[PDB]
Amino acid sequence: RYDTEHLHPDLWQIFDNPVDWKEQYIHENYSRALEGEGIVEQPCPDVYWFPLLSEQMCDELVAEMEHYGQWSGGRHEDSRLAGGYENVPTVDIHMKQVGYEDQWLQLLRTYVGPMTESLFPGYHTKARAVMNFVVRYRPDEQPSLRPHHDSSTFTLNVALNHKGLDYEGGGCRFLRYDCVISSPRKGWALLHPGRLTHYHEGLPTTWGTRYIMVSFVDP
Amino acid sequence: RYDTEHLHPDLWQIFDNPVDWKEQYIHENYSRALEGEGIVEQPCPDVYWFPLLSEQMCDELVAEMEHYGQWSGGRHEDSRLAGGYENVPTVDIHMKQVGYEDQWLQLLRTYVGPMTESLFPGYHTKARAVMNFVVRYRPDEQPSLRPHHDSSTFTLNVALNHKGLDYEGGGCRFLRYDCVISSPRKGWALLHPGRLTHYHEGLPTTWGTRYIMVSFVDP
Repeated sequence: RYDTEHLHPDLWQIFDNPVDWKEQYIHENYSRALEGEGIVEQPCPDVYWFPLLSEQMCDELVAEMEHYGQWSGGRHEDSRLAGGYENVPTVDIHMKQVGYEDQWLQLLRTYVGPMTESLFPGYHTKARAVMNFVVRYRPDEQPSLRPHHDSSTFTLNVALNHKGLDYEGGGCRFLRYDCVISSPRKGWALLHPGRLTHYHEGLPTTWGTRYIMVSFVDP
Repeated sequence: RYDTEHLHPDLWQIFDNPVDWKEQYIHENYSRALEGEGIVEQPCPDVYWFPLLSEQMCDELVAEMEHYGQWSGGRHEDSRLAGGYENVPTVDIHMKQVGYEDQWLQLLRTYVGPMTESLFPGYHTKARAVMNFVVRYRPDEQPSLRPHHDSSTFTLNVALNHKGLDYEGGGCRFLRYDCVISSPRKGWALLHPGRLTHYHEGLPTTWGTRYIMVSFVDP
C-alpha cells in the first residue's frame, strides 16, 4: 500500500515501514538522548530540551503545510472547537484537515511517550492528545501570543526552522522562572508542564517568519 | 438553627456566622500572609508553607476524628473509590463519612482559593476538590508511603499535631528536588503541585502518632 497522491508519500509510511521511517525522519541523536547520554537540557525548572525531529522530516512537514495553503486562524472564535470560543487566536493549520493527526499521534505514542516516562519517574503516559496544530508567526499576520498557559498536563513546543537564518526575533518567556528560551533549536523540542506552574508568554519576532508545532497532550 | 448533635457543634458553624468562624478557627497570622507581608515561606521551589488554621481548629478536628472511630484504610483495594482500587493504600477517614466535607469545601472556597490566586499569577482557582481524608501516621500501624505523585493540579497538606511533643519522625522528601521537610509547623500548610514536576516520598514516623490532612485540589 502506497498513496502516490502525495508530495512526500514516505511521511505516511510510518505504519507500513516503521523501521525505515524512524531511521529517515527521526533525529540521529534521539536514541542517544533517550538512552541517557546527556543531550537533554533543562535551562528552566520543570523544563526539558532534547532532540526530537530531523531536518528532512521538518522540511517535508513545512513544505506540506505550505502546499496546504489554507492558513486558517487569527479570529477569536474557533470552528474546530466544541465551545466555539477560542481563548487565544493564532494563524495555524490543524492536523485534522491535513490528515497528519493520526500519524503524529502514533509517533508521539511511540517515541514521545517513552521520553516523558523516563524524564518523570512514576508517571504513566497514554499519549492522548486532542489538539495538534502548527502555527506560522509573521511580522504582519500573527504577532506574539498573549501571556497564557496551556490546557494540558504537558505542552510540547517544536520549532520547524533554523534560528537566525530563517526568522529573527525571540521565542517564549517564562515569567514564573524569569527565563527566556532565546535559542530555539530546529531539530530539538521542549516538553514542560503548562497547567498550574507555568504562565507562558510569547516573545515577538522582528524579521522573517517562524513556524512552531505545539500539540496539546493529556488535556 | 444550632444542632447540638456533635462533640464540637461550632465546627459546623462555618457558614452560619462566617465572621465568628473566621475569628475562632482561622490562623491569626493568616490574614497577614494574605496581605503579602511575609509569613508565607518557600523552603523548596514552587512550594508554599504559610499558617492556615489556628490551634483550636486543629484540636477540634483531631478530637472529632478520634471520636469518629471510623479509621478505615490499609488495603490496596477500597470501597469508597469508584474504581475500587487505591494506588497508595493508607489508613484514612474520608470527610464524607464524618460529614464535614461541606465545611471543608466552604473553607477552601473562602480562604484557600484567594491565596492560590494571589500566590500563582495567571491562574484561576475554583476550589474543585474531591479526594480529601485525614490519615493518622503511626509507626506501629501506618509506616512511610512509597514515592508517588498526586492526580490533581495542586495538593495541600496541613499538620494536625505538634511534632516531637506528640510524634517522632520526619515529614516528606523531594526526590527530584532534594528537599526534605524536617520541621513542619502545626499551623502551616504545604501547598505545591504534585502532578508532573514533583515526585515526593513521605518520611517514616518513629514514635507517637502523626496526624496530617490530605486534600486533592483541582483533580
